[PDB]
Amino acid sequence: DIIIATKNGKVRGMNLTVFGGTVTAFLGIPYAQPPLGRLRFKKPQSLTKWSDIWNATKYANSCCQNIDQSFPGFHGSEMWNPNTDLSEDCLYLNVWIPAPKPKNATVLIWIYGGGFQTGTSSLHVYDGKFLARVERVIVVSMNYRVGALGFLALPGNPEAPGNMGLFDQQLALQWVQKNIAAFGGNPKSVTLFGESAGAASVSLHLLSPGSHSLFTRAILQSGSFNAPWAVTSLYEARNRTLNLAKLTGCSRENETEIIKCLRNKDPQEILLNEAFVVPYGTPLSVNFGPTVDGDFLTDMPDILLELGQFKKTQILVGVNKDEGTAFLVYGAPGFSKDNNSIITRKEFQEGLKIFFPGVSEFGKESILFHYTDWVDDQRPENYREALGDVVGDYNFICPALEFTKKFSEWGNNAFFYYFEHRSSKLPWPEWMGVMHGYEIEFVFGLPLERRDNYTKAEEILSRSIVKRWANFAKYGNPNETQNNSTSWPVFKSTEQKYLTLNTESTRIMTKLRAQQCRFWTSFFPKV
Amino acid sequence: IIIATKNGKVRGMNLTVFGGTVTAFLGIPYAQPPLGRLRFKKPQSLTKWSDIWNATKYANSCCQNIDQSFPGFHGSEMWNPNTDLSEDCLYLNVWIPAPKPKNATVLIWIYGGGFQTGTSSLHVYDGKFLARVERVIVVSMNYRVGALGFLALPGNPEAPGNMGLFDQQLALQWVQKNIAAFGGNPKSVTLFGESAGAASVSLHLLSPGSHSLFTRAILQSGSFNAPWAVTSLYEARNRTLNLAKLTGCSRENETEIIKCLRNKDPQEILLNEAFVVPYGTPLSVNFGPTVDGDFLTDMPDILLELGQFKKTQILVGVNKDEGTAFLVYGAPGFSKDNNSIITRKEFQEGLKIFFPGVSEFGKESILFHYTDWVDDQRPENYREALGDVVGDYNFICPALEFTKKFSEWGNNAFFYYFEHRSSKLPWPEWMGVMHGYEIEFVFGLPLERRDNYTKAEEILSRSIVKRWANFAKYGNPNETQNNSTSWPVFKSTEQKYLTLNTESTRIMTKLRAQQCRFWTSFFPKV
Ligand SMILES: *[C@@H]1O[C@H](CO[C@H]2O[C@@H](C)[C@@H](O)[C@@H](O)[C@@H]2O)[C@@H](O[C@@H]2O[C@H](CO)[C@@H](O)[C@H](O)[C@H]2NC(C)=O)[C@H](O)[C@H]1NC(C)=O
Ligand SMILES: *[C@@H]1O[C@H](CO[C@H]2O[C@@H](C)[C@@H](O)[C@@H](O)[C@@H]2O)[C@@H](O[C@@H]2O[C@H](CO)[C@@H](O)[C@H](O)[C@H]2NC(C)=O)[C@H](O)[C@H]1NC(C)=O
Ligand SMILES: *[C@@H]1O[C@H](CO)[C@@H](O[C@@H]2O[C@H](CO)[C@@H](O)[C@H](O)[C@H]2NC(C)=O)[C@H](O)[C@H]1NC(C)=O
Ligand SMILES: *[C@@H]1O[C@H](CO)[C@@H](O[C@@H]2O[C@H](CO)[C@@H](O)[C@H](O)[C@H]2NC(C)=O)[C@H](O)[C@H]1NC(C)=O
Ligand SMILES: *[C@@H]1O[C@H](CO)[C@@H](O[C@@H]2O[C@H](CO)[C@@H](O)[C@H](O)[C@H]2NC(C)=O)[C@H](O)[C@H]1NC(C)=O
Ligand SMILES: *[C@@H]1O[C@H](CO[C@H]2O[C@@H](C)[C@@H](O)[C@@H](O)[C@@H]2O)[C@@H](O)[C@H](O)[C@H]1NC(C)=O
Ligand SMILES: Cc1ccc2c(c1)sc(-c1ccc(N(C)C)cc1)[n+]2C
Ligand SMILES: Cc1ccc2c(c1)sc(-c1ccc(N(C)C)cc1)[n+]2C
Ligand SMILES: Cc1ccc2c(c1)sc(-c1ccc(N(C)C)cc1)[n+]2C
Ligand SMILES: Cc1ccc2c(c1)sc(-c1ccc(N(C)C)cc1)[n+]2C
Ligand SMILES: *[C@@H]1O[C@H](CO)[C@@H](O)[C@H](O)[C@H]1NC(C)=O
Ligand SMILES: *[C@@H]1O[C@H](CO)[C@@H](O)[C@H](O)[C@H]1NC(C)=O
Ligand SMILES: *[C@@H]1O[C@H](CO)[C@@H](O)[C@H](O)[C@H]1NC(C)=O
Ligand SMILES: *[C@@H]1O[C@H](CO)[C@@H](O)[C@H](O)[C@H]1NC(C)=O
Ligand SMILES: *[C@@H]1O[C@H](CO)[C@@H](O)[C@H](O)[C@H]1NC(C)=O
Ligand SMILES: *[C@@H]1O[C@H](CO)[C@@H](O)[C@H](O)[C@H]1NC(C)=O
Ligand SMILES: *[C@@H]1O[C@H](CO)[C@@H](O)[C@H](O)[C@H]1NC(C)=O
Ligand SMILES: [Cl-]
Ligand SMILES: [Cl-]
Repeated sequence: DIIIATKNGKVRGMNLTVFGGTVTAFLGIPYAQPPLGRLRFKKPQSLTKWSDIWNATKYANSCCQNIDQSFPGFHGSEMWNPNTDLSEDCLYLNVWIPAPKPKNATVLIWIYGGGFQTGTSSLHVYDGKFLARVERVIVVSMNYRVGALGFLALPGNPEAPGNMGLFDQQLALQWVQKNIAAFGGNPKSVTLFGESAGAASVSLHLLSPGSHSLFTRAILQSGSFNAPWAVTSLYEARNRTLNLAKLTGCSRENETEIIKCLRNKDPQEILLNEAFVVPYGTPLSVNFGPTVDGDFLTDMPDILLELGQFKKTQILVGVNKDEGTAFLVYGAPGFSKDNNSIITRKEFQEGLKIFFPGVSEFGKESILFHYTDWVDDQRPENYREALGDVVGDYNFICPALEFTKKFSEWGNNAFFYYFEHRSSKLPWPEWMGVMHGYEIEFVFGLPLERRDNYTKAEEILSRSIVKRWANFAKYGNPNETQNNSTSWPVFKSTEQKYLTLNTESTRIMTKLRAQQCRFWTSFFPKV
Repeated sequence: IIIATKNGKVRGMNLTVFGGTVTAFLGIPYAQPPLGRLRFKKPQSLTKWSDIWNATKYANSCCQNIDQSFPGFHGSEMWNPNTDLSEDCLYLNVWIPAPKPKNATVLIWIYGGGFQTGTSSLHVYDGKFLARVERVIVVSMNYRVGALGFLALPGNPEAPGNMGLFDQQLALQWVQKNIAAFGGNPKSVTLFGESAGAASVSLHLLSPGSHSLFTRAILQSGSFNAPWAVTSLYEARNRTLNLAKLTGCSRENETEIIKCLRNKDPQEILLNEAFVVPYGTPLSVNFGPTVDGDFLTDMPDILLELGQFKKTQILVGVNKDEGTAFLVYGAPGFSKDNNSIITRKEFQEGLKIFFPGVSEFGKESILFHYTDWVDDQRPENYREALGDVVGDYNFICPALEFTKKFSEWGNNAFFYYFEHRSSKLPWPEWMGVMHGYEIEFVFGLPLERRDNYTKAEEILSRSIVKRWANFAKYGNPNETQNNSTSWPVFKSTEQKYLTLNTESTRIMTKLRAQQCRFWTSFFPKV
């Protein structure tokens, strides 16, 4: 039998046979009291104890969401929808462990993305089963509340203070600090890593004083808090929740009364008016997300970073080649996953229309000018590949690079990567290229499974990425081997050296999209 | 040494040049003196004189203001007129090889000076060298500048505008009725000018009245599509009415405005030209070419795109640091005697001066486009950038943009990039290769070896002299010096140009492409 005593009681797991070895999994362990009606919107409250032996043999419920319905049956959009049944009773975590039991293993904890409006820890692509076998690490992933249930903000009010989903993540980190040693883990060798909103969440735990002693290092895949979508100001967050109050018919006059209504509305009706809280939305809009709550975040995050008020620690940051493409099929005119989606100049301007609603026409025009210096002026996809770069450069790449630059200026080693390989099984058309969120499959080592129809070169690349991610976790250095391996240098604001990741050849280069990033950091703000 | 023109006889003088001799005729009147009743009018054709005319010395320069910002300084004073100033100035010069040729091609020089100054008699325009070594006849005119040459009361024949341009055209008419008596070919005639002269040359390609009077054109650091070259009708009229108010001639109708101006002392007109436009810059042309419906039948950009111009091969070019010559005249932090390093804010102040009417975002847009340093450590960054901002916008990008459209219509276009700084140039080193300091090289001044030039400058000058002359004769500045670069032809896609310096002569593509795309595709929307 497979049992282990937690500070909250005993829990039993299951054996899995992987690559000829065995990995022990504990799926759906509760870490906080169910945030049911009274506690809804409150911070997660700590567990007491449970009866008998919890069987952690099945993924738990996903926290409440809307689902991607745009293309039914399509694996590309379906793979990101929650694969468990959805509920407010949803604060659970998973633990994968190498067998035989490790004495003092390093722990990796995954924080899923999804724009702070979706996500779950039970997707196939987040299966930690492999990482535990290949590199003998302990992998933990947790469900955190998302959407209005997770980040409704009336700061100063304990009934709905904002940043609850972040406080869900934080208490899960506290649980690992309290328990993972029983599992054979090292609570002082703990590395956070997430993608998109998960990477943004990871970046903010570096700022929050409460998380400064719950983890050792951080990995940020295609996300950082200084992205335009990550953090919303204090009073637009409140303007958002006052609007949701009316939309649901319970604008009352003193705040705790308005939460009293929202606690009695079924989770659905809250979920289907989350989208009307903003007057002018883009495909990349975060209606209810992180905010400056005065508890998790004591100031606007860009300031905290500029003043060095953060955890001093190694970080591994990176991005994909075509991060913007995934969002154009979700509103940009002329774009479809079933075309090759070659647009014309006016369709391009109508695209900026969508992604930059409140920007002046002089500002749109300057964005166009900076991305229209065609090296070859006869190729149609010029305007198609331009807007995908605009969306990706402004929302992911240039903030991630700018965050690393500012972070490295305070004396801690930073390593930047540029993921350039398109998966052989990518169900989207290839005009979308190396898409957002499609490096995760290689991070978790899915191409190591031989029965999955991945190429041999994709297994080699996945085997490499996995070794470097785990080596960064254990040692703070993303090496692969001492010999026969391209050395990954540190990112420092002068040379700005990054490492490319693909199947042809990994090599060192400098100043990633520096001519494009200069526009977004030094000219677009003044517009 | 006398020659019978169709208006009379003129006497010349023998010049001993490089051991040989060249015969010079300095100061032959090609038009009636534009005085009294004739001020502000198009040049009147001249009647014959029964005596013999003495063309033995340079004639008087046209009335103009004089650069006295740096008294004593050879660098600013070498452009001032070297003869007396007078409204009686419509004269030309002719240099001719000895032994006299009988159908040499002829090169006509149109001087620059912002349409405000200039004269044919300056040492850097001495045509005697060109006639000696390349055996070509060289002609230079004096055309009215300032308000006396370009004041425009549009539609009114008493002050129609572009009078100085008609001055040039009447000189061009003269060479065609008289250069055969000098040994010249009236049907193999090349116009070359610099700055306002090159601008003037480009507008002769558009004027139908001048289609009959030359063959090819060479345009040094100037074109009509340059921002300073042509002033709009509304601008020209406001400018004319402002000069009337300043000189006490604000009156009832236009013909009374003009009679009052005809009675003003010449200096009462030139000393008020500076106040005629409120937002003047260093490069400001107070009175210049306009669309008069006579010399220019409408707006030049139009006529160019529509294809109504003389179809012929041209030679266009610029110098590496065109804009540096103007930062000395008003840009804060600059000086002839400093090293002239400026702050970012001093740079932003300089932008305000050269771009007075542009919005704050527009200046901010210029600042960003020229702040992509290759090395940020260098303190010279902001001083070099504004010099390039002024150079690109005012000269380089217009010249390239002019050459592209012209070559499009199936004409042989040749573009050069002059990169050599004269070892004699009296301005400081930081100004680099300045506006106008390729002229002495084109006129072959380094060819006389007692003038303190480097012999590298002699080789450089003699080659420029040869290609300029061969472009005039043949329509391709080939230079027969064994192994030497084949000057190819400018074309819209590859856009190949020829470098000029003592070290070597290379061949390149798309000059200042990243910079010029800003000035042609984005800045007209700020
Ligand atoms: C979690 O575990 C068992 C389910 O079945 C497990 O039984 C273990 C003894 C072990 O062999 C494991 O491999 C196997 O999957 C539930 O056990 C209860 O108690 C006895 C123990 O053998 C079972 O026979 C009963 O069927 C079962 N239910 C009872 C007694 O009501 C255990 O309850 C389950 N936990 C929960 C919360 O359901
Ligand atoms: C057309 O001219 C007017 C007046 O021009 C005046 O400018 C002085 C510098 C001087 O030459 C004087 O003799 C002449 O009368 C211009 O109007 C001026 O515009 C500025 C704004 O740039 C105002 O601050 C002035 O008060 C105003 N003055 C007058 C008398 O109107 C005008 O700008 C100019 N250009 C146009 C109309 O396009
Ligand atoms: C697991 O490893 C950790 C460190 O990775 C051990 O804890 C500490 O080790 C470092 C020494 O480098 C120091 O901070 C302390 O000496 C240790 N902490 C203590 C003693 O509280 C930890 O001992 C290891 N655990 C096991 C079971 O091997
Ligand atoms: C990656 O590089 C680090 C650099 O030191 C290596 O770290 C050492 O790892 C051994 C375990 O093999 C430890 O006992 C040492 O204490 C570590 N040294 C330091 C300075 O941290 C690491 O081994 C390398 N990884 C691989 C796979 O070669
Ligand atoms: C121009 O304006 C003046 C303003 O007076 C007019 O000049 C008059 O001319 C007529 C006939 O030549 C005479 O009666 C007077 O000698 C002039 N006026 C005065 C006050 O002496 C002239 O007619 C105007 N021209 C026009 C309107 O075309
Ligand atoms: C790993 O090396 C492969 C070849 O083996 C190495 O052996 C060294 C001793 C030396 O002789 C070299 O010939 C080789 O580098 C090479 O073909 C692979 O590409 C390398 N693979 C990785 C992932 O680095
Ligand atoms: C209605 C609906 C359903 C699903 C859904 C959304 C909206 S929005 C979203 C999303 C994902 C990522 C991001 N960023 C990376 C900023 C923003 C939003 N999902 C997954
Ligand atoms: C209804 C709606 C509107 C927008 C929208 C979505 C759904 S979904 C989406 C998106 C969300 C997640 C992901 N990954 C995590 C790969 C990629 C794209 N956008 C931008
Ligand atoms: C007061 C004064 C005196 C002389 C003088 C000026 C002003 S301005 C000038 C001038 C020369 C060239 C140009 N461009 C070709 C742009 C514009 C102006 N000169 C020769
Ligand atoms: C008082 C004043 C103001 C402006 C100004 C001058 C004098 S002079 C000048 C200038 C004139 C001619 C030349 N060349 C012939 C090369 C170069 C620069 N600007 C632009
Ligand atoms: C699970 O772990 C290993 C798998 O090899 C084994 O020693 C142990 O007995 C297994 N327990 C089971 C299958 O109940
Ligand atoms: C792409 O598909 C959409 C929807 O079917 C359509 O509106 C658009 O015209 C298509 N693009 C092209 C180039 O056909
Ligand atoms: C022409 O020059 C001759 C040179 O001998 C001189 O005598 C004569 O005065 C000049 N012509 C006139 C009209 O003075
Ligand atoms: C002068 O030159 C032209 C060459 O283009 C020629 O037509 C003419 O016959 C030549 N000879 C003369 C005018 O005596
Ligand atoms: C350049 O000279 C000007 C005036 O002489 C002055 O304003 C400026 O400070 C000087 N800059 C130097 C000396 O660096
Ligand atoms: C050459 O140099 C000396 C002084 O340095 C000068 O006297 C001589 O006239 C110069 N040549 C000229 C000015 O043509
Ligand atoms: C230049 O071209 C003309 C005709 O195209 C020719 O007469 C001359 O010989 C050429 N230059 C040489 C051979 O250097
Ligand atoms: Cl290990
Ligand atoms: Cl320089």
